[PDB]
Amino acid sequence: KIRPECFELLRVLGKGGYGKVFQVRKVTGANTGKIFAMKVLKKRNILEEVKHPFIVDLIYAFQTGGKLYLILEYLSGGELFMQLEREGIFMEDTACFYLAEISMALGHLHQKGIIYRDLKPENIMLNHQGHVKLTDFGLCKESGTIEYMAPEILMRSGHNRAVDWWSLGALMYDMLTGAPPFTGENRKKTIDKILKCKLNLPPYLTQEARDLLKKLLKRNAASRLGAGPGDAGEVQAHPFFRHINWEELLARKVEPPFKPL
Ligand SMILES: [Cl-]
Ligand SMILES: [Cl-]
Ligand SMILES: [Cl-]
Ligand SMILES: [Cl-]
Ligand SMILES: [Cl-]
Ligand SMILES: [Cl-]
Repeated sequence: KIRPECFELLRVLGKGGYGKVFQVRKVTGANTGKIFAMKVLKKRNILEEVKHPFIVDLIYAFQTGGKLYLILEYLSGGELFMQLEREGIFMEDTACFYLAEISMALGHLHQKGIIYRDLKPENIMLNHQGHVKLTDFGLCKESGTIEYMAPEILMRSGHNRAVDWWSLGALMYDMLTGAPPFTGENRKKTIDKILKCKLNLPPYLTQEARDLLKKLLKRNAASRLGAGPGDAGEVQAHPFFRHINWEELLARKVEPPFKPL
């Protein structure tokens, strides 16, 4: 059997949304001495039904009143954000590799009916190898006559795949310029900027990067890249990604730009 007693807490990886995440060592079983991450709820199926190179594995799940425990694989690579702010801006190729891997993860989830919604650099994690792992699934949606119906209503706006694709653009923008596309003195001001969405592209970007951002970072979800029935396929086919060999990338046979230590 498996119980909270089975695990020893080395440290706290993060306080979360109504959830804490620990670094633990297994003190019991055949995997004793093995290192894991424990996520706890005060009061799952999603994670179990996905086994991807670019998505965090789930090893054990168990319930005790009033708490739910999730036992995930530990990622030494930690946040990609650390790498970001370490330098200031990723080179285009370095950005492309991370973005390419995320696209594959997003594509898988979408097939699985899952939308990330949030793609902050904080969200993205790396494994020992230094490859992308996508982690948090708490704030994640779970996807008569129409003539006078609003466009937004028709496309299930706000709760469709397109939202993720936007987030990817913002992430791409952040990686390339060191800053997010729309930023404000305050939240309300920042929100308004995002809504206005008058995109400004720095001169130093390549045609490929600029074109992709314009396509990803566009307010109308329907016209957004990856918005389509193709999904990640549309984005992957973009000239930005021309160099990537997807089979190789999927295999994690492509050397990561940064290998932790
Ligand atoms: Cl792995
Ligand atoms: Cl380069
Ligand atoms: Cl399936
Ligand atoms: Cl959809
Ligand atoms: Cl242009
Ligand atoms: Cl518009």
